[PDB]
Parts: sequence; structure tokens; C-alpha cells
Amino acid sequence: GELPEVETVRRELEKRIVGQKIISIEATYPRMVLTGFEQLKKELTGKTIQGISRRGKYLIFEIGDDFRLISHLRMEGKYRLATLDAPREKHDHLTMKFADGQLIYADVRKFGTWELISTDQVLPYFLKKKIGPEPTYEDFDEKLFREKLRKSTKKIKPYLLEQTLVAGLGNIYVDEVLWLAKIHPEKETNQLIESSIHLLHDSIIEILQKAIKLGGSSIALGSTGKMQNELQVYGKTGEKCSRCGAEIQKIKVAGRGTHFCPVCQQK
DNA sequence: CTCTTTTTTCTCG
DNA sequence: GCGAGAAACAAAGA
Ligand SMILES: [Zn+2]
Repeated sequence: GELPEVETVRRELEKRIVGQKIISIEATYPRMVLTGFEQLKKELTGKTIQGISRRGKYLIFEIGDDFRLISHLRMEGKYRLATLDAPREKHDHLTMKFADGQLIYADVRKFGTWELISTDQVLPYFLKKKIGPEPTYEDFDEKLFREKLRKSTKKIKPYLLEQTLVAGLGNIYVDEVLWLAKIHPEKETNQLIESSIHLLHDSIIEILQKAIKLGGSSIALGSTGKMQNELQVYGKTGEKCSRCGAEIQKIKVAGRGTHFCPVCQQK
């Protein structure tokens, strides 16, 4: 669940639940509500959903007039809109019941989280998380990006995954971005020349923007994406690179599975 | 049976 | 502060 997948979920939710009054909230796994489930149930029951926003890989439900429910899907979180009589599935943990349907949150690994905070605490919340800029030409400044890369000895893939240089990249799109920009994942950032940094900056924006347009990569809301048919290296071990023909290899970098073309991504 | 594979954040040294 | 390794947790494959 990287930025593209989260944005796809945000869009579907925006089109379907905005304006809906929450009738009741139930939980079989209350511990995933970091701010306290009973407190959330008390505060949100009877309130109306005003909108759905996103920051990085974080979903933000705008409920009532001053409430903000921050939701992170982590690795396996999935939302689905179902009928009120829908049977329970093994990994369903929370449900927001409406008059003519319910929003169910499921997460096999139980990594996902819910946090209820106030409207004026959202900006501070993300500053504390140290989340970087959104991947858009408007917010992602190439100049600062370049300066941070020049001052570090960190490897490019692990650094990009930190969410500090830019928000939204996960294992899938970081591998796709580096292949597009012809940069090896273990390259120390202070070794990147200006032309490469420029290509990388543009590629981060292009790949993520393309993934959003195609509804993310599907493998519930959002399982309609088509980006998985556009992947050039992630999970393509042993296949031929679409540019040079060499076999895509898979190695481990900072503990993460890493796919790359040994020819196009030198070093 | 064991070992490995698949976002965020903390413990070590 | 950093890098290495791993925990949180569940399922499936070698
Ligand atoms: Zn290649």
C-alpha cells in the first residue's frame, strides 16, 4: 500500500461515503485504535463524514467539524463497503456502520492503525512524523532534493524509503523509479550527478502520477488498479529488461527485496 | 518441523 | 545520529 494505492482508496471513499452519518462503530480488534477505541466510538457515533484527505501513505477521514481520523494501511490493510447483513470475514477488525451500508477495515497482519485527533493537530502530527513533500511539481522542490542528496552518504533506495526526501514511495515504486532513472539501488547519494538527480526527481513524480491514474497496483476498494501491468522490474526476477534485454536480478538492500537491471543500473 | 518472504519504528553498539 | 537487525503479526511456499 504505497501512495498510489492509498490515493485510489481515498478517491473511492470520497465518492461514496462523504455525507454519510455514522450510525454505530464496532470493533473485534480495538487495540489497533492507538488513541483508544471506546473514546473513538463515543466521539464519532452520530457524526457525518465531511471528506477524505491524504498525506503521504496516510488516509485522513474528516468527520464532524473538528475530528480527523488518521488511518494507515501499512502492509495489508484493506477497506471495503458492504451491506449491513454482510457476513464477517476472518481478518475484519473494525466497522463504521451507516444507514444503508458499512465500511469494514481488514488487516491480516494487524499492522494497520487508527488515530483520532483534532483538525488543528493534523499539521503538527505530520511535522512530528517528519514526512517529506508530496510528489508533485508544485510541492517537490528539485533544489532542496538535490542538496539533501549531496550531503548524504546513505544509499539511494533506503534513503528514498525514509519518506523524508519525498513522501509516498514504497518498495514497489522505489524499484520502478530507480529503474526508470537508471540508478543502482545501492548508489550512495552524494555520488549522483546533477543530470541523474534531475532524471530521478522527474521519474518519482511521473511514476507515482501514472500509478494514481491507473488506480494503483492490485494483487475491497482499490482492487481495480491496472498499474501492475506496467511494472518494469518489481517481481520480475529472471525476466528480460524491456530496454536492454538483460535479466532482471533480485538482491537484498537494507533488508528489503530489490529488483533491478544490472545493465541499465550500473554500479 | 525450520527458514524465508511480504510499513513503520525501536533496540543495540 | 547511524547502520544492522528485528518486532508487530499472519499466511503460504521451499
Ligand atoms: Zn536493462
